[PDB]
Amino acid sequence: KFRLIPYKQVDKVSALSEVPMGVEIVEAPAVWRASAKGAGQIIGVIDTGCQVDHPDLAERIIGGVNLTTDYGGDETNFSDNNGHGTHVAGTVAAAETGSGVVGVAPKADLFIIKALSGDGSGEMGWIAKAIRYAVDWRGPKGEQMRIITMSLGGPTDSEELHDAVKYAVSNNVSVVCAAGNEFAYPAAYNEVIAVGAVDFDLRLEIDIVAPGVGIKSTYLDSGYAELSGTAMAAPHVAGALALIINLAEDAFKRSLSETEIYAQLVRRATPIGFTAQAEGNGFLTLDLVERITGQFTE
Amino acid sequence: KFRLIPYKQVDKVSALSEVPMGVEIVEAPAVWRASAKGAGQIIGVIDTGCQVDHPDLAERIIGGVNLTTDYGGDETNFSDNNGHGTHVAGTVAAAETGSGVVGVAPKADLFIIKALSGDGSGEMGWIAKAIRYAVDWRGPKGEQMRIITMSLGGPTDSEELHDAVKYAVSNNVSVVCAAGNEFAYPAAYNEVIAVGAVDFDLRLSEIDIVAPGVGIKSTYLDSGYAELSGTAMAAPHVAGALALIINLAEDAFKRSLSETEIYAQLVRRATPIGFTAQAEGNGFLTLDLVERITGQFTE
Ligand code: NA
Repeated sequence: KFRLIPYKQVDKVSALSEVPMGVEIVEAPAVWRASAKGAGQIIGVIDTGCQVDHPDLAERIIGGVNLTTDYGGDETNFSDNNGHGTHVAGTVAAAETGSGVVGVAPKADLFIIKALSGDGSGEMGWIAKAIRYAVDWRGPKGEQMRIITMSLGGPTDSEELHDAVKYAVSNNVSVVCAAGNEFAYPAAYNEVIAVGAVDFDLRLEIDIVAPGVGIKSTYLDSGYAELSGTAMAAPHVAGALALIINLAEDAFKRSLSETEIYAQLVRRATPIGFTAQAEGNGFLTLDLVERITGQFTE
Repeated sequence: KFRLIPYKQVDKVSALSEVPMGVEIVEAPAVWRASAKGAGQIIGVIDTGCQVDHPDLAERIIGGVNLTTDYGGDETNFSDNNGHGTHVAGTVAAAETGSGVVGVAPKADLFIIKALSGDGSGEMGWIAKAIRYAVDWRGPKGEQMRIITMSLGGPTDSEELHDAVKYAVSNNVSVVCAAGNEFAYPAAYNEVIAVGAVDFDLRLSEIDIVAPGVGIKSTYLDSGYAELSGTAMAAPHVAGALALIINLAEDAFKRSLSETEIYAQLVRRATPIGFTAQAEGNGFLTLDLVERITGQFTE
């Protein structure tokens, strides 16, 4: 079956007051004015649920679903039973309460999808439904999700998963996945944005790399944990794309295809100097575009 | 009709011997080693023909087709009765013969598609076919085009032409296209790569990228050269660059790359100049930008 990619649980803390370095190393501040801290965008978080009422999240969350047999499965109850969904949702979109933590898109909303049970597992139908479900949800304003993220890997290349992948990518949904540690799909899907990881010193088939070592975020019981692993990189990109859609679309005065946004993600990627099989397009440096604008060698 | 995006003739010559500033201002040569100068990539030129026996091009051409009524039309006579097509061919892949002129990818091969007549006009039909021929054409060794370049337009939104554009892209073929100076289609199709123009001063006079379009010299009728200015002269620099991009990037990635990822591989080698997103899309083609940004983190 399909699982949560494995990771070290470096620390559980009760109360933090910082911008997790992951966030600011990727240069999310620099770009928050232009992207409205991501306001307007809805990241669909496909994981283990969430602490709906967690103090950093609750106001960034607009609904969700539960495709897992857990608790019921009562469709209307996706409140986390693991702490991943939480940690992840927090990296993508923790708000500026003047407290705790704040993620890459402290303004993008979240739609919580729980296709993963408390042990971490999921059946593949649950995850293919997770993605399809991402695509089709429209809120009260008919508002829509354009970004989807998972930190899961399956060995079983099924058609059904792929039909959904292409279905999501076919309608302007960016689908973001952490690149496995066996743990291959959906990440080995060429249409998916596959994220691998580096630490803060920028040491380590993928598209980009983002931070994954010693990253703090939300955890269960209004808690906080610090996680090291390959699954922690992806959520930084999901967040990032939220700020990329706002800032791109504003610039081109026009809506953009996800192929055009994939473009836009990868140009906010600086290479580190490992070859491209090792680092894809590079490290996510959000502000790259401004730094290089006026620049030519004579 | 669909037609050549109008443009200026400046000079005709018989003798030139230079690397055109377009070629190196775009930084082809600084990425030739890594790219093998496009070796093994084929660009299909959908235009007015080409002069297959031209000294700078002969060795770059592999085949072509004529889908026009000119010359019979004997499908096997994709020669050029305008001059524009020979010019385009030139900027894409003119060869290094140590004289005359040299293109952006001097080791890419060129498959020539006449879909335009002497006066630069062709029929809405001829281009939709041109695009499917370029997609479906395989070689003696089953080799193919990953690149299509046209620098024509037409006022009509037909599903036939939009289907062909869709068909290329979904089969990993990059549609490169001069955007407009009435000439709205293909360039206005979201899935195409629209190329505006800037001059050598990186000035200008719905786009993805921009390249040089002012006073660009290239091959031209009768084994000669000519200097042309206009939006349509930008495009071939992009078409020839993607040859180099596919090569270097697939080789640094160790993996085949789809057109989508090839498109991104192109945008990320565009330097904004300071103009608006609408005036310059992602910016001017600077092929070497990645190596230049490679180590560069802030603090
Ligand atoms: Na907060």
